[PDB]
Amino acid sequence: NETIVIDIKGAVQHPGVYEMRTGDRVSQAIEKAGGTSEQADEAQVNLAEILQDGTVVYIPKKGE
Amino acid sequence: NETIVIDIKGAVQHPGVYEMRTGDRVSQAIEKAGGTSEQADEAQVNLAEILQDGTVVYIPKKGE
Repeated sequence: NETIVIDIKGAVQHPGVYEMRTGDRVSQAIEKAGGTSEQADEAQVNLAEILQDGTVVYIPKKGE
Repeated sequence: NETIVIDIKGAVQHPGVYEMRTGDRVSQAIEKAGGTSEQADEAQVNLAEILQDGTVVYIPKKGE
């Protein structure tokens, strides 16, 4: 199969575990998770990294 | 398939994640992102580097 699961913790509206398509990107996970939280610092996160399976996508908070 | 996705952080008008054609250039990403910000320093960035997939394109600010 060509589906994937991802753990989306950090500064997002609905952190949790989501199922993505095999070739998706971090920017898609954040959208899948409702969207970014108003305390997030996306500058140090690569939003076009290919999502690997059974991995974490942490969205840092400003000042971390 | 022959498309690509790119992270455009830095001094641009619309930073974010954009989809480029496989053989595009940094000068094209900047234009796709609305254009340079009025605080950008184009001297320290190579504007015809081949865009690689799932990578960041940081546009420094003057004085960085």
